[PDB]
Amino acid sequence: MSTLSNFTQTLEDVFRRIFITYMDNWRQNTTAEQEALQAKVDAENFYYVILYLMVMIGMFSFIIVAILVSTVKSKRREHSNDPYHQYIVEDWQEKYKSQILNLEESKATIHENIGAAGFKMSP
Repeated sequence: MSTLSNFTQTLEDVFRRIFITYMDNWRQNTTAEQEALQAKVDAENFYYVILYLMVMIGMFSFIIVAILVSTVKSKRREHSNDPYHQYIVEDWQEKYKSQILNLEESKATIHENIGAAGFKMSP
């Protein structure tokens, strides 16, 4: 019995609220960053209109190209079979070692927190 699978279903519901809420809270603290930036606004002003055009046509062109390539490649309709880096198993054993190394680093990072107050009760 892996309660981890049953609990995962619940985590998604909370993460959903925390994510939507997390993204929401950020918008509140983000203001502070804007308040300081708004103080610098734009003395040129002319750039505000110039930059607006850059994203104007740039966005419209991106869409046209997006479908052009999608519609163009769509005519490709390819369905074959090609071998993928089969050595993915050998290269993995190399990165697999990094995990063990990271674990050691965590101990040093975890102990740091306890430094703030690592003194249970005296005997």
